[PDB]
Amino acid sequence: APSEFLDKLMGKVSGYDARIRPNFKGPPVNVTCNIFINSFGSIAETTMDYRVNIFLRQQWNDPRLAYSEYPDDSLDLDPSMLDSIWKPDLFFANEKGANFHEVTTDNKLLRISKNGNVLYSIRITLVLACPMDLKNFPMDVQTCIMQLESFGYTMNDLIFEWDEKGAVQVADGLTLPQFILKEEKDLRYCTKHYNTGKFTCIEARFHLERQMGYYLIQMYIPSLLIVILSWVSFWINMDAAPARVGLGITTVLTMTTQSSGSRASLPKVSYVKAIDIWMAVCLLFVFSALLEYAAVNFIARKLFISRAKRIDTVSRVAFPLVFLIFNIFYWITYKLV
Amino acid sequence: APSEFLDKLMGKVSGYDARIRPNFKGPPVNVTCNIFINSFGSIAETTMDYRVNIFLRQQWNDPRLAYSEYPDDSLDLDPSMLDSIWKPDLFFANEKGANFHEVTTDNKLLRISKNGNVLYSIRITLVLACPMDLKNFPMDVQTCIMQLESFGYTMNDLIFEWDEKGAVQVADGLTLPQFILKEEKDLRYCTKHYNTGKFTCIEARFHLERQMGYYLIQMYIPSLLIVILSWVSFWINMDAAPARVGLGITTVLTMTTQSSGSRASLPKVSYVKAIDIWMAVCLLFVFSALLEYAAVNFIARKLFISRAKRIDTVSRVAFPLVFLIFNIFYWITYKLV
Amino acid sequence: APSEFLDKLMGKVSGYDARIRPNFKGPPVNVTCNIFINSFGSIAETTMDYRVNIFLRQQWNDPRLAYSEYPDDSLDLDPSMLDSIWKPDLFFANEKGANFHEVTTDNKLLRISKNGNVLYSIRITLVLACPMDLKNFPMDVQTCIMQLESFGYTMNDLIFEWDEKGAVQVADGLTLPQFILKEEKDLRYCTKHYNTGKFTCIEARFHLERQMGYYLIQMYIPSLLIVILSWVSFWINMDAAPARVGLGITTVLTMTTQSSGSRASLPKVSYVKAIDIWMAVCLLFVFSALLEYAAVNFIARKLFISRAKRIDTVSRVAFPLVFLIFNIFYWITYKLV
Amino acid sequence: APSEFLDKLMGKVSGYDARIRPNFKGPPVNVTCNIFINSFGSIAETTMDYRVNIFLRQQWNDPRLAYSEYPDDSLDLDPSMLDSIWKPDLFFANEKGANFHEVTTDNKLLRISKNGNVLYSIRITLVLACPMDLKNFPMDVQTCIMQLESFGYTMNDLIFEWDEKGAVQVADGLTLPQFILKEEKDLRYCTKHYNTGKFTCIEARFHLERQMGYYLIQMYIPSLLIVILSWVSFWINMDAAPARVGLGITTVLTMTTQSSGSRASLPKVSYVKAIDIWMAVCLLFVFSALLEYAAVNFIARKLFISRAKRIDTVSRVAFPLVFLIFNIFYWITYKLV
Amino acid sequence: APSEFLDKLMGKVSGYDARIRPNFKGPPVNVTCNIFINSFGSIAETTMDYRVNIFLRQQWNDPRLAYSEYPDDSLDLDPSMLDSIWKPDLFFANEKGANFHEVTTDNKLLRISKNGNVLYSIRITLVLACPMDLKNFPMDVQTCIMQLESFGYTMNDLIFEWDEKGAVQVADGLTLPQFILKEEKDLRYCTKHYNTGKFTCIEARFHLERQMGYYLIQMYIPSLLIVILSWVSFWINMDAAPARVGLGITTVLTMTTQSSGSRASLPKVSYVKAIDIWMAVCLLFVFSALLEYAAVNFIARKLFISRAKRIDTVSRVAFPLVFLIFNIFYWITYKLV
Ligand SMILES: O=C1C[C@@H]2OCC=C3CN4CC[C@]56c7ccccc7N1[C@H]5[C@H]2[C@H]3C[C@H]46
Ligand SMILES: O=C1C[C@@H]2OCC=C3CN4CC[C@]56c7ccccc7N1[C@H]5[C@H]2[C@H]3C[C@H]46
Ligand SMILES: O=C1C[C@@H]2OCC=C3CN4CC[C@]56c7ccccc7N1[C@H]5[C@H]2[C@H]3C[C@H]46
Ligand SMILES: O=C1C[C@@H]2OCC=C3CN4CC[C@]56c7ccccc7N1[C@H]5[C@H]2[C@H]3C[C@H]46
Ligand SMILES: O=C1C[C@@H]2OCC=C3CN4CC[C@]56c7ccccc7N1[C@H]5[C@H]2[C@H]3C[C@H]46
Repeated sequence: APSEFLDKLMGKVSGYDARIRPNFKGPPVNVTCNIFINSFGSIAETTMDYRVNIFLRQQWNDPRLAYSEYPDDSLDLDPSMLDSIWKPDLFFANEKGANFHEVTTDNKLLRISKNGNVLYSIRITLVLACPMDLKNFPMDVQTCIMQLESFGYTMNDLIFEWDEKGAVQVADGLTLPQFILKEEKDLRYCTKHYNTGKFTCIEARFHLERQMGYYLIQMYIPSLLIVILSWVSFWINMDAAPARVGLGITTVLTMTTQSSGSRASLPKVSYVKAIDIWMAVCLLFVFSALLEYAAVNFIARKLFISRAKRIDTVSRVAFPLVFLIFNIFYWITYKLV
Repeated sequence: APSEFLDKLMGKVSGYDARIRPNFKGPPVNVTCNIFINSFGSIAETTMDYRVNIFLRQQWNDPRLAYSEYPDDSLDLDPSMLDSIWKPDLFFANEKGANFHEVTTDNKLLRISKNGNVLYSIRITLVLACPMDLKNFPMDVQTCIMQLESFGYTMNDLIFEWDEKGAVQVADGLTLPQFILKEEKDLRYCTKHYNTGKFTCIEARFHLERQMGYYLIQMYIPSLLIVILSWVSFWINMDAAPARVGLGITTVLTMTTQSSGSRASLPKVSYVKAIDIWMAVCLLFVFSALLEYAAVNFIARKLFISRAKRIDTVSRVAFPLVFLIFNIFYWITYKLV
Repeated sequence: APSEFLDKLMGKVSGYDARIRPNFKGPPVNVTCNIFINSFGSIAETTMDYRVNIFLRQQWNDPRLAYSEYPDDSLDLDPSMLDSIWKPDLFFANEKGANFHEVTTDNKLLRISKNGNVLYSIRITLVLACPMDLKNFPMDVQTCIMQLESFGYTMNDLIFEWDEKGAVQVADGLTLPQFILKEEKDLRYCTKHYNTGKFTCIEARFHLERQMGYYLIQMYIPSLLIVILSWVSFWINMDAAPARVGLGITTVLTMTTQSSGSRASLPKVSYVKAIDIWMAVCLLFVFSALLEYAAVNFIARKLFISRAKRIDTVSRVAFPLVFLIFNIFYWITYKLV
Repeated sequence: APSEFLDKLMGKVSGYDARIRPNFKGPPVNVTCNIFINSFGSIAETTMDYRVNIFLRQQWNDPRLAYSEYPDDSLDLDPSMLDSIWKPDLFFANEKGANFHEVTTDNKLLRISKNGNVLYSIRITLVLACPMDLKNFPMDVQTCIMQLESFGYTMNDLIFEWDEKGAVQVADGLTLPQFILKEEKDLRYCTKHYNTGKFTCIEARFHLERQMGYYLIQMYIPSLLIVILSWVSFWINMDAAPARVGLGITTVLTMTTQSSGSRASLPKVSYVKAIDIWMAVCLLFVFSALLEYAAVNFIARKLFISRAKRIDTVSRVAFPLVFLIFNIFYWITYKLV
Repeated sequence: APSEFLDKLMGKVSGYDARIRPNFKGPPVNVTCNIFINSFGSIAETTMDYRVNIFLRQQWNDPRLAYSEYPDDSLDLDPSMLDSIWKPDLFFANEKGANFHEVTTDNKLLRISKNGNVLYSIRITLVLACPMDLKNFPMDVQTCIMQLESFGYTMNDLIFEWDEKGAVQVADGLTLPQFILKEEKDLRYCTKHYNTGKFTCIEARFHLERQMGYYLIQMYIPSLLIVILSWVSFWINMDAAPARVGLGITTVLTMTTQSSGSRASLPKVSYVKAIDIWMAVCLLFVFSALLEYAAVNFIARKLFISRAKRIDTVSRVAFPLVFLIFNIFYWITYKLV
């Protein structure tokens, strides 16, 4: 019974057009649409994108196609009969690629309300492209934009607008592997201005903060500690080279293999990033040990001895102070601010 | 003969609706469904998901469409004629993507029993998304949820419920590469509460225990052993630096390259994980050797000698005791408890 | 001419059923099927599977559909008209996923013989899942099962059986990258017993022997050689530490970086595997050098000297003998036996 | 109303041919086409290609099919009715593979203007193959060609030509991970000459400059610094070997592990590339230290001492001067020029 | 006009069979086919295959379907009407998988000449499987076979044969990343002999020479140089161990980390390959240094001194001579010959 009464409305009986939008040659069609996101994942420095599947929930009413006569409330049509009725034409502007889910039954759901309101929900997996600045890598804060624009309909034809309450809803417990998702989700309108006209889009923004913990423990601390070891090598006797020169050289080598391993494990990028800066500077002080101490060892070979001891006290004071001033600038620079 | 008698029931002859569920404007439809899983694989820290193909076995009876007249028992229809009859609309809630198998013949099998019972079995490969906490990596225990929910039908429309005997059945000898599958499989109901209503889902839970063996042998033991070597470096003569300072520096370098290699082979994660904690702490004691011994070497340059020997005995007692207390806390912390 | 005479047989003219098998309500249908495999590849520890494309050759005769009237011998129908005639419903039980080849023309070939014999050959690429035990990795022998089962037809309905001569035929010169394929191919029947009944399957088994050569040369020999170097470090003077202690420490460090590199290049597995055992044990003796020699160095600081020399001779005898007994157990354990 | 009036024009009513182009047996059809590119990504040394999705905007007018009678301006037909009208047949010549986006609604948009002008815009993701010469890797400048050619229509049949204003338009803020996109985009005609005839193509060229920063900091500076350390090892006493020979040997080892790590992180290529040249040469000087110093150490064992000191001064002058001349040649060679 | 006149020929009007080949019950059909290859890429040791897209150009004439009446020369039919006419059934024998390009318009082009000649060109991307012997890796020469065979038609039914002039044509400037393509392309017939009969195939062969440059510079030279360093360690004083034993031990360690890094970067193979042989042998001499020098150091502890000096001169002469004889055998062995 509801099938045939549906066939009268959406079929060649009477009349209707899948081609023609509601209110043709009239006021512009509103689509109030809200999304419920199932998952984030695979956020890669490489392809410069993340992958997400959402439940896209669109609502719009056409004056046409509303019975008000028939006993049942709302209505439901089969995913195959989905073509018969006009749907708002929507793409995401920034995805590389997307797909429906056909698993088991088809995931396209549609309901036509008594009053003529239409609820159209589809489940879509899609890969969106987000621009990423790793300029500060460990202290990094990434912003993720998901923007939904109409395709081939100007402001005059239709408008996209968010739901008042719970427009974009994150399914809880996503626990993304490399990032934490900031609870605050900032959504706002966007407008496309082209030669052909003005087109709607709605832009959603998710703030993803990179958690630096693993990098703090695996990368920073060992290197810093090695630097302390070189500082202790500055304390070494004003006579013996091979254990002292040794301390410095060992310091250099350990620093180098550390930087090598970290350079293997980090994301591949050709622009200078924060962690790389830090590794490099640490390596620089590690060298500076053997620089000042080779200066001491060469000047050693009365006045020269006093200059060597003054260079020794000067080293002892300067290394921790310089590295402290440097830390003070660095951390405050990249973290917040 | 069974084809045409099938065409009477499922065809436009008499009447039937693929659109309309059984018992429309009536009592809610039960689907008793049980799954037989063929394989687990590719459980990745990266995409935060695993891949599995199952035989999904659904059973429900419609009062309509039951002959009882025809000589043959049950019936079978071709996978192409599958559309004619109503099927319960089901997705998995947590998969990123899924597909049917069309290989050789189509894998959708359907039988319509004499009494009007319907057995619908399909073979589906699908990638399900499981949240993973590697917070304790080596001692890790992962939980895997597979949840089957109806799409577009409220509690009033239909109910999903497990089989009484052997609801979820693991095909034996899966032997997952990185994990062991706990024989206990815990399944239970779940209920979706949304603005539109209450929807059914059935939730299956597989416990996967990570086996820590390879990490115990390749990562822990060498590092620990190196620590013992530094302990032996504490025994070294109270005079000679370069072999002793040498022992310490070598200890540091070996520790660092070990941590580097392990940092390459482990799964990539930006939050601090157990194995990383352990590596780091070991590296810390490795340093502490050269710290205490540089304290000794500097204080060495009557009372100072006694303080050096007391620092030597204190080192000999403290290092094994501190590392023992630490192990005692650590292992009990992450393993079970 | 053969097209229309084909249309009489397989068409609505006269009668036939794609739905209904041959000999319905009668004796069970034999399908004699043999496969010719084109390629093996991508055998991964990771996904626990290999990829193979085969020519699947099925033969069965239906009493129906046999002309015997028409002049031409056999017959051929277009891949699109393939649906008209009944085909035996077959899946592979263990694949994750599979596909036809549509490249250029369609690869489904079918011939209907004069006597009523049917030859149906299709080209299929598919990814089969094989359980792998790397418990012994270098000396490893893998077994690969390809099993073909009927889908939705009990023993009463049909039977699968191999060809008498050349049932499974390997296309020569496959030269798999990491494995060698044992010429002996062992195929045998298998029977599925389920609540619904008994179903046929034919199981093919390929023995793949892993060739250990690259691991013998790149991993074992250097490590073993390093162990010999430590043995030579046992010969070192009973006086001087830094070159001797040095020899030992260097031995340890080289061993560690070797184990690290090998730990990067090997397949990722969380259960203890043979090569890992071996690496670890070697590292253990490498340590044992510095253990016994630190015992000597500490006991050195009349009777103590004699105990040191006795520990020296004891070391010289024990290390090669212990490592020899160990090799004797190990190699015989994992290789064959 | 516009649907049926569209059906008169593009339908069997009156006449039209999807098969037959405009102006058949007449003047050649112009297609003015401009592209707006959404994203670049995944530019891999490996597959020798990049991935891009564009909005392809084609414009051509057919004398046929232009109403001029009907009140509405332009027109729009559904993506399914797209086949009815003739479209210019276009491939990209260099892609490995490509696809449409079907997500939500179909992304093919078409408008038929009153005058008979046709605007056809489609959204296409496609993977284009660009030849890459890494002969100079760090200082590298890559050129990316996107070429659009007609398929099966000679110069006599149709012509492709760019838009006058804003033919190829980059969507701002692409921020490709490993490269920077030069704002200058050079597009020009190309002509295919084959045995069958002459075919049109339009060729677009994007200049991508590789930014060498990360390689300057992570690879060059540490190595160079190590070289300086060996220079300082030339200053070492004319007597003592083990700290000096030590300095050299340590220099060699650090250099080697640096080259190893960099050899892991760089793109895999079997032809000699710039960064590799540089690493190798640095390693060569690092050796040259121990070469000249072993010459000194051997000649040391009156005149021989003077030759050793002269070799010492000669080393001190030559190493920085040779390495400076080398840098002067190298950097100017690969960067610009 | 040409559309309908095409419909007479290829349509049910008059008669024609897509099923039935030209000259049925007659002389065998020739297809002269030549390919123009667009790209090579992704040649992987792993999957044992390469990926290529070609323009496949087939030509054959059917006596049927030739008008000779109609004014226009040749003809063109739409890719959708491609089914109406018979096409030669062709697969590539060795591909794992393949696909058409549907991007923008369909890439299948067909022309039916006045005389009844048929030109059928299609653009196909496909992944072909080539057997690879890395037995000699750096000096490697790979051969790539592309073989095109008819599917389901015996020698009696049809024949495949190359074009006389320019049968296989490489699009210039392919510049494959790891290989160079030898300009000489050797194509020849191949014949399939099976139980069912004899089938045609045409086999094309591309010679790909691996360029060893990057391996010569990054792998060989550093190792060899290290060996020279050990040779220089043979010159070291007949008294002092720790710098000399040191030189040897350092030599060993650097060699080991070099072999480790190279073992990470090379393609993964379980059979012994040339570069591995070389690395191993070099490591062997590196050891042999400490072997002979430990022999000297132990025999040192009148006649014994003379034996030590004779072992010293013997070492100095033997190492370069043995390594030279070895190089002489090795390089000539793997390169050419
Ligand atoms: O003519 C154009 C080209 C232009 O390309 C950049 C991206 C676009 C996305 N939407 C949908 C198609 C478009 C549009 C709508 C109606 C007529 C012509 C037309 N377009 C594209 C246009 C923009 C904006 C708009
Ligand atoms: O209006 C909605 C949106 C909402 O999105 C979050 C996830 C959902 C999954 N199932 C199937 C679709 C839905 C539903 C059923 C019937 C009418 C409307 C409707 N939906 C979604 C809804 C939930 C729950 C339910
Ligand atoms: O009811 C079932 C479920 C069960 O699932 C595990 C795997 C199976 C594979 N084949 C094809 C489908 C099945 C079968 C045939 C006819 C009626 C019911 C039915 N099945 C599955 C069954 C097994 C065995 C058999
Ligand atoms: O006969 C051919 C083969 C040749 O192959 C190399 C690449 C080609 C791409 N376009 C489209 C097909 C082609 C063409 C057009 C009309 C008749 C025959 C024909 N072709 C190919 C040709 C070229 C150029 C042109
Ligand atoms: O009966 C067979 C099996 C056999 O399998 C190995 C590979 C083959 C490829 N081509 C196309 C199909 C085949 C063929 C043609 C006509 C009748 C039967 C038939 N086949 C396969 C055959 C070979 C050779 C040939």
